[PDB]
Amino acid sequence: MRLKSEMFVSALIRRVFAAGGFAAVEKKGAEAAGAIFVRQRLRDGRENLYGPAPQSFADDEDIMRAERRFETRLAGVEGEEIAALLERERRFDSDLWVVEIETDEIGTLLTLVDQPQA
Repeated sequence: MRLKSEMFVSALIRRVFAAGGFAAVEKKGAEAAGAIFVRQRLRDGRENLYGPAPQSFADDEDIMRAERRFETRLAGVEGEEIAALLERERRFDSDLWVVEIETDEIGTLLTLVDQPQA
């Protein structure tokens, strides 16, 4: 669905609970035009990071006129690595959100340009 940043984070949480996993909005930024950085928590002991992909936004139309897909920032890393990048991204643009999702799988509950199609 083509929706806002605030509406995406809330909907993402319902996707992970539909897969049996968990989610919660940690950081809050801009509701409409904001960035979204989600950390997947593998019960294996590892964590991932996701962010807004390079969308083909025709003079920033596709930000709120098209479904901007996500990408994988980090994968098979730890929580220090996650917060270390969230540190870099907040510095330049604190309008990012952070959602902790605790799940095994990602593709069903968040689609990525980095990760392959189902």
